[PDB]
Amino acid sequence: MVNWAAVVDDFYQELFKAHPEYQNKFGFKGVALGSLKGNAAYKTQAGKVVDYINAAIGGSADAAGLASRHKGRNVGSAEFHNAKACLAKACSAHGAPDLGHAIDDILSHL
Ligand code: HEM
Repeated sequence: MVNWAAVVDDFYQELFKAHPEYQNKFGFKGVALGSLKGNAAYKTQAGKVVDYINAAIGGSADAAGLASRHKGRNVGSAEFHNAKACLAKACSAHGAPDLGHAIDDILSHL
């Protein structure tokens, strides 16, 4: 199977390197990037993201519901366009299929 856990780890490295302030919205605010993998909040959140990717591939993802929850954290289409780029870099680093269509599905509700 594609190692989505590793893809997501590289995704958050790319995301928070480019936009460190986005990290302040999570339970691992303030934690050094090189130690995220040892942080309990981060392990939980990454696992949710992996689950969402597997749901999107599997055909069960609720993009509208995810979008609504992100608006509920004052996260919008600008942030998602940045994430789309970071995720494309992470997928490429692992030879994983690009997830741009899944992110577009979320964007269509933002
Ligand atoms: C590839 C783009 C992204 C995907 C696939 C994604 C996915 C997810 C998922 C699956 C959850 C958990 C939702 C739930 O439990 O129902 C979540 C929560 C969250 N996301 Fe994202 N996300 C993305 C981008 C972003 C960006 C750019 C931000 C900017 C800060 C962000 C901020 C948050 C926050 C603050 C939470 C709540 C975390 C908490 O409960 O402590 N997300 N996201």
